[PDB]
Amino acid sequence: SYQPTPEDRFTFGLWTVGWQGRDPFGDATRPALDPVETVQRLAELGAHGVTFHDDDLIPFGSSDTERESHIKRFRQALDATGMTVPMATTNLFTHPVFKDGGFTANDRDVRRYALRKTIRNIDLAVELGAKTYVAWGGREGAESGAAKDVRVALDRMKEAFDLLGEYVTSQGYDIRFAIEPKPNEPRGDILLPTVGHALAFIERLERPELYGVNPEVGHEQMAGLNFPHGIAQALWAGKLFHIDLNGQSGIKYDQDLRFGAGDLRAAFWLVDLLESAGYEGPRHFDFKPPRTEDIDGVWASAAGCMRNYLILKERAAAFRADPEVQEALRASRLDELAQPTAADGVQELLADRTAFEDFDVDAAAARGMAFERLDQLAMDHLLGAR
Amino acid sequence: SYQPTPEDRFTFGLWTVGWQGRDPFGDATRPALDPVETVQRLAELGAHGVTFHDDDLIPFGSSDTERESHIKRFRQALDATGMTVPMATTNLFTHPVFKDGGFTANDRDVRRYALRKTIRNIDLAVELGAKTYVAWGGREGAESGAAKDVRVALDRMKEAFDLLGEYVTSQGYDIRFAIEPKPNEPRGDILLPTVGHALAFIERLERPELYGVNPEVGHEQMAGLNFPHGIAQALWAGKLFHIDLNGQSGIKYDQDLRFGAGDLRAAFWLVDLLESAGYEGPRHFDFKPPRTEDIDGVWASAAGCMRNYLILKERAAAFRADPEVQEALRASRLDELAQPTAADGVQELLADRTAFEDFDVDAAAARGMAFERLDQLAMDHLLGAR
Amino acid sequence: SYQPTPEDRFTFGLWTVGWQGRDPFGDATRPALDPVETVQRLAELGAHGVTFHDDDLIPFGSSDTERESHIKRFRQALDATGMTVPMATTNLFTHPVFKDGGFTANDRDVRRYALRKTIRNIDLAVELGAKTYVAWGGREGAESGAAKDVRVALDRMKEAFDLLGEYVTSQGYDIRFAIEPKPNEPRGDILLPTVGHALAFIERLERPELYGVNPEVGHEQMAGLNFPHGIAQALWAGKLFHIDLNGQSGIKYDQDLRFGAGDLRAAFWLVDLLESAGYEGPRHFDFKPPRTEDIDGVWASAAGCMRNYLILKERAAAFRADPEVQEALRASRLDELAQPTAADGVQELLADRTAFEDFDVDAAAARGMAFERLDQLAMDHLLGAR
Amino acid sequence: SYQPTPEDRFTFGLWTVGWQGRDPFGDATRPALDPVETVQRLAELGAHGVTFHDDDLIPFGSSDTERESHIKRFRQALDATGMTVPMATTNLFTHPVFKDGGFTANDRDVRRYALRKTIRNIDLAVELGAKTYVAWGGREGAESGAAKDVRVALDRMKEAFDLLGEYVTSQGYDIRFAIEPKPNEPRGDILLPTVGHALAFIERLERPELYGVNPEVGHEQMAGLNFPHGIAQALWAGKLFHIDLNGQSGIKYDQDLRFGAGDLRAAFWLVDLLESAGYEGPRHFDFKPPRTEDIDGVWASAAGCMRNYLILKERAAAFRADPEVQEALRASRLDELAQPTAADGVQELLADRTAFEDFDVDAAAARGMAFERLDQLAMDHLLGAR
Ligand SMILES: OC[C@H]1O[C@H](O)[C@H](O)[C@@H](O)[C@@H]1O
Ligand SMILES: OC[C@H]1O[C@H](O)[C@H](O)[C@@H](O)[C@@H]1O
Ligand SMILES: OC[C@H]1O[C@H](O)[C@H](O)[C@@H](O)[C@@H]1O
Ligand SMILES: OC[C@H]1O[C@H](O)[C@H](O)[C@@H](O)[C@@H]1O
Ligand SMILES: [Mn+2]
Ligand SMILES: [Mn+2]
Ligand SMILES: [Mn+2]
Ligand SMILES: [Mn+2]
Ligand SMILES: [Mn+2]
Ligand SMILES: [Mn+2]
Ligand SMILES: [Mn+2]
Ligand SMILES: [Mn+2]
Ligand code: NA
Ligand code: NA
Ligand code: NA
Ligand code: NA
Ligand code: NA
Ligand code: NA
Ligand code: NA
Ligand code: NA
Repeated sequence: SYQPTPEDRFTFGLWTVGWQGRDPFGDATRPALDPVETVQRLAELGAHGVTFHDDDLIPFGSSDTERESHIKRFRQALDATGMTVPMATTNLFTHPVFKDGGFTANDRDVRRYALRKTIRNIDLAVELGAKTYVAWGGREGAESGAAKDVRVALDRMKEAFDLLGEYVTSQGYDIRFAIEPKPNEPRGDILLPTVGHALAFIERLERPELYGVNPEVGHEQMAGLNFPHGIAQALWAGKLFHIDLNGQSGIKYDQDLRFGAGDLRAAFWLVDLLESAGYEGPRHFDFKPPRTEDIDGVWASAAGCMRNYLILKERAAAFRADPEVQEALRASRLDELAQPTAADGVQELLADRTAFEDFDVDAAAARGMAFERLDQLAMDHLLGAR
Repeated sequence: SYQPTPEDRFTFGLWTVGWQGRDPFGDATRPALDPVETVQRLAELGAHGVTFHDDDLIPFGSSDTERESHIKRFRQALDATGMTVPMATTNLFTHPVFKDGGFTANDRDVRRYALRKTIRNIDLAVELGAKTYVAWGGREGAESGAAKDVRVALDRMKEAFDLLGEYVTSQGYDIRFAIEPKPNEPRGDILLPTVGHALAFIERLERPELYGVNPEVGHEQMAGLNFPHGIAQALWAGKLFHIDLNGQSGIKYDQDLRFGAGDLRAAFWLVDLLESAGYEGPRHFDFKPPRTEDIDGVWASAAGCMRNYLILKERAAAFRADPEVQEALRASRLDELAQPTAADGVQELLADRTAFEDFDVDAAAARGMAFERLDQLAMDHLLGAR
Repeated sequence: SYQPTPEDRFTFGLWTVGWQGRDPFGDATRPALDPVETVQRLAELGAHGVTFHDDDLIPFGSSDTERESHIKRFRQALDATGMTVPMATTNLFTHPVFKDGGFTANDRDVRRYALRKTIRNIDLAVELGAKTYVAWGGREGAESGAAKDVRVALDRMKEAFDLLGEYVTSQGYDIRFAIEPKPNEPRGDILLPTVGHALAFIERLERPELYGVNPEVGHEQMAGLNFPHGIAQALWAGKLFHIDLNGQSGIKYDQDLRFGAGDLRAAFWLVDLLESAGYEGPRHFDFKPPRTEDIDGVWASAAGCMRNYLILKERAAAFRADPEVQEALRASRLDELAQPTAADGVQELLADRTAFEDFDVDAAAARGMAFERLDQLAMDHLLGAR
Repeated sequence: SYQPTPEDRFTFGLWTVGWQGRDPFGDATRPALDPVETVQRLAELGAHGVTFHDDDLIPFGSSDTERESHIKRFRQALDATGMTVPMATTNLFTHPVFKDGGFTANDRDVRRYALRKTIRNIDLAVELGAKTYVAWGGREGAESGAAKDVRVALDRMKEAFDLLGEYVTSQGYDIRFAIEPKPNEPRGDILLPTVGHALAFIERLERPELYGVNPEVGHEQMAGLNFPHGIAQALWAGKLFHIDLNGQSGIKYDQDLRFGAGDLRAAFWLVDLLESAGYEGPRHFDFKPPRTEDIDGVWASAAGCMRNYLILKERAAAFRADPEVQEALRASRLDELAQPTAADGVQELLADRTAFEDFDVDAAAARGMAFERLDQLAMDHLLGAR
């Protein structure tokens, strides 16, 4: 039961299971993992593919010979296992040069370097099959108010993304960009801190159709937001190009717990939404096996991400298929929410005395929404106690 | 010193100083205020104008004769004092009929009522001179996951705002809408929870030019976000149609403290930004005098909102005018942030070896940003210890 | 399955199911409930008892004749159903007189009134059978820094609790006090904001044995704290005299969702802890049926509180009984945590070279904790997918 | 103006200005600092002393010869500058051996090692003059619910602290312990997460008089708590043995901004409280110069910590000395808060009809607290606009 296979589209970053366990107050607890080992182990667990930052695959500062070698061993592992690479990204955050940003660094020469580093890796991503290229502007932001003029920084961010869009267009590449929001950490405040801010920004790019979001469960939860709601807004906009699945225990540092951990009911509602919307993209885990774990715990935690998705998928499907739930949804007027409010138009609404002058507000007010009964059916289904 | 006059554009909602002090665990501590008294007292304190919900000005359920009477006394007070009404809004949250929303109520008849209630008050707002009409969807959202299908709710929200835009267009009215985000309270999660989400949503309306945001200091801070940053993004988008100024002590219930209270340095950076951007709109306070206060404390707290703005304006101006600060800004490369990254374009960037192959990442990395010295000049200016 | 009976010790405040739905932005959505109706309906659902504030049972300002009448009808309902009253409390928060506090009001005459109001209700509580008397100092605190000298306020709080302890001692009453922490709301910050602060304060009372805590799930979660951990510390101290069970969706206003809602895995770990510790007190729900609900939804939500406890109890028991979990606990050294570190004492520890000079830190470091496998067994048990 | 000198008691950890800038997503941005250089630079800035973890002063794993060398160079620098060492602590968090804790590690051999490591450094601390020995249990806690039995962990924590108290007592050392709370990070939840929880725990130690708290501004703010209030409770308990001063911008990762940054008004109220209470201990900064900074920015940020304390001290003194503020305090009944509520005792209170039967609740309720006027005087003083 609940055994993943490649059909389930589960993917993992090299940096997830490969995290050595260094944290702000601690040294590594595990050795570096060879990307080849990660591809093989994830394939054996039932994954569909892996993702990478440039610098996870090729050590920063590698010579061209070393680069080619690292790429060849990785491609051979992919080819041997049938593992795919649906997404890639750039590391614009680890090296000290990026201490004030990549695309929005105050130093212009750093901004140009950030773009060149990104473009090099776009070319590699395309060759390996990535259809989405993620940008996580983790260093874009500030600890203090005058350090960053945010309007001007947004000009530089737009310029950078427009330059990347011109590049991909000129090369004829079939790849799209996905902006991954995060509200803070490692900057005191990060630019484009939520799904909303990223969606809004995209609409001022030159070629908005080339850009979407890569929301992460834990990141929206670091702002105390409802992740399923934000995903719904991204889906409504047509912009859910990729997703990062994990867990987070509230408003704190970015934990990157395995999926299912943290806010379990939000994980349930997320899976319910992805499945009923027909999301077709990768089910990507951006998680960290806690540094308490040895390598065997790394693979257990990775397996748990997939298992939890599959359990939740089963429970959500059972919830929506239950005739008692379909009745409760009617009792709560979820069907009526889908009716247009005023397809008859403004003049007909204005002339309709049943909408105002003769509307019995007290009788309407007295009608309960029946949401608690509906939610307890949902609880029962999640818990297998339906 | 720091004496407000109407030239300063300070405005207040009737419901601010008029708050009787009822909270989730407490009865009223002050009597209801007559709108006429509020207009006169605010005028004497140096305010420029007032704002209202329909139901603050005219008691809900008033007959047409009573309505006209309430409106006439208010207009006479405005006319006598020279107080203006730059903004108005609808109460789509107090009456029990709105328990599941106005525009996104699951019951269709409630959605239609919400629109009619809004349209009636738009007509009044225009007559009184409001150029901005605020929508705060405080009841739009959910406590539980299946209660609200958010994609469908967003369809209903869009339909409602598009209907209002068709109405104002057909009447030829010179008024614009401003959506006021809030992340939660009184719903467990509110739709369009931040400035970003509201900006994003606007871009999918039929007539996006008619809609902007009315961000509130405390509301973005209820998500732990940086209010000056969010205002910067709204300004960058051309969408800061109005603002609500107040204070908030962290991630908790909506406090609506007087402006300056709560996060004082964020208040400083906000004023710095509004003044350097040339924001021309009302400086509107959406605050609650704490229920500890009697009527004399109400007016003290209102006066304090204005005084704090004026003090912060002076300090921010002194900061930006100080030659030592202008040097520190250069030292921190704020000037260089404004240079285009690659106006030379993609081919020139790709051919520029100084951007990649020959870029000395370590020398760049070693250069300090000097942000702490800059921020301590800012601190010194705020504290008057420059 | 999961049918509550009085043996399960479930109790509810009159103010829970009796909440009329007034919130900071909304009028009542339900009529007032007669306490007699609440006793009868809860008894039919399988509850064991009810709790009350003075002013829930007897309207504030009732004459002595009216008081006696309200008490008699309630006692007759209790007597008819076999419902108990294990806890009572005072309302020191609704009336405007308490706007700056009860026991720590700056006005001395208010502090004295608060004590008299409390003592009157202690006498009633004892007659009705309450063994715990809760104090929730919801108005004790401040919105601003100089309004409340906290050291002096703590002196007044101690004086009040010591006076109450002298009263109960002199009357020979068998009742204990339980302080209910909350971090904020309705005050900007509330004194004794967490379980820890309340436990600490108790140790400086004259008769500390008479005082414990009444922690509430949602209140500790309003500080982002781990409720099971705080309960563990209260149990460790011998101070878990009562508990309030509910749900909360993060760091925000006090939601008082039904138990099980909000942080579901924290609800699981809480039940696991209460059951393995042998907590014998009431399983009391301090919740609000959302104001979306009519009366039928009130009773559904109340029933859901009890059902969720019972489901979680079953899952937690199954988890701890599973041989695979008992093995995983050993693999993770939970057994070894219970061994004394150094029962051999300080001189033997200092002379033990295996504790320092000859301790192989790297071999110890390399041993994984196996916590992820353990936690995934816990997840599987919660979800019924063991 | 605002020039620190040793008389001001300012101290800094070696790890503060010595932070190399590694964060969870970034490599070091600055070179390691020699402790000798730190002592000399801080002395030149006007500091009084420095603090250390064992492993900041002596590299982990140093041979006895290397240890003695590191200690000698440091003592020579101290001796040359007149810099003191008022506090020391153990690093029980960086090495991978401590991945599940020191004193509460599930592995018993790790717990014993943690104690030996601590005892070795106590002996050094005493020699160097430390009068306070801090314990920060940053690894004590869990990411998952079954990983740590908190009651049993508290038994192990108590055992460890009792063993340390027996050791210091047997050696005759004049040193006290201070527990530094933090709610989370690097563990998902940390044991003893707040000042309150630590104060409570101390009262169950064998020799409670030997233990107090070392609260940190940012740590209490990571739980959204009021730091001045928590300090007031620690002072009220007689347990403020040391303090860590810094800044924090809300509920997020531990930022360790320079003091004054983050919540500026809380910094003001903190200084007001420390000065009026007569706190005599070190004014210790536990801060991180942001990794954006080079070495010159390190010393600017360190200097800014001290400058901000001194500015705030001046403003707080001016506030309390202002006759207008002393009148406002009376208007707000801060004087009356200091009067005993019922020194006349319980029988006299019960017989006093002015406390209940004849108390005019409405007249009392109608009296405003005048807190807003008081707080605006405080604002004016902070801003130098009095
Ligand atoms: O962009 C891919 C990844 O970059 C970094 O690893 C971020 O920490 C992570 O959240 C993001 O998903
Ligand atoms: O929309 C105007 C106002 O409506 C309500 O009063 C909200 O509480 C407030 O935040 C909003 O600004
Ligand atoms: O003290 C009993 C109750 O008083 C109030 O109703 C509080 O809101 C609640 O949290 C508390 O449990
Ligand atoms: O215990 C002294 C220090 O140990 C670590 O450096 C912690 O991060 C810090 O908060 C604490 O004060
Ligand atoms: Mn993350
Ligand atoms: Mn991610
Ligand atoms: Mn507000
Ligand atoms: Mn507002
Ligand atoms: Mn509550
Ligand atoms: Mn409660
Ligand atoms: Mn810290
Ligand atoms: Mn610290
Ligand atoms: Na590689
Ligand atoms: Na573009
Ligand atoms: Na009126
Ligand atoms: Na439109
Ligand atoms: Na009654
Ligand atoms: Na006592
Ligand atoms: Na050294
Ligand atoms: Na002891």
